[PDB]
Amino acid sequence: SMADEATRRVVSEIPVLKTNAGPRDRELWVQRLKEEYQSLIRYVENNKNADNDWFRLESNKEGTRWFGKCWYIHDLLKYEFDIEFDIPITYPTTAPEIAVPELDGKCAKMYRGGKICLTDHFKPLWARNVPKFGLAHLMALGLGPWLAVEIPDLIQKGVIHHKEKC
Repeated sequence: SMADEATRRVVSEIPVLKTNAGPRDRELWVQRLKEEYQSLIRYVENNKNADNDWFRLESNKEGTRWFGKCWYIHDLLKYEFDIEFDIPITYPTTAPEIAVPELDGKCAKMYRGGKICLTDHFKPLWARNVPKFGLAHLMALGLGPWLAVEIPDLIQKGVIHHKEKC
């Protein structure tokens, strides 16, 4: 399987998650969040060592609302986009929907409101791996490759401009 090897190559040094818990699940949700944070922070460390430190995320106290920034490099210029998502009640079987609100109405591969539209292969890939994938994997396998198509396209179309700073 090309798909299986491509997935492994992208995710193999990201800690796997274990607990089947969503936002309503009390002590099991607290445990799932420990898994989510341990997976995220290892992913960030790996990204720094790879000269690809491309996002920051924080959550509310309950871990049910996430927000932060991603960076994308094109022709050596660095573009920053605010990102956000809610954790669905049926997480982690259901994947969260990442939003890039500043691009609402600017990208065809996006829903009304700024939720990114991934290809059809992402949902069954998430489904086949439940509950091993978490937010680190959603970033690596969902947002990362989405940016790598859509941000070059929107820069070429003159939809995205780089602000002259510093």
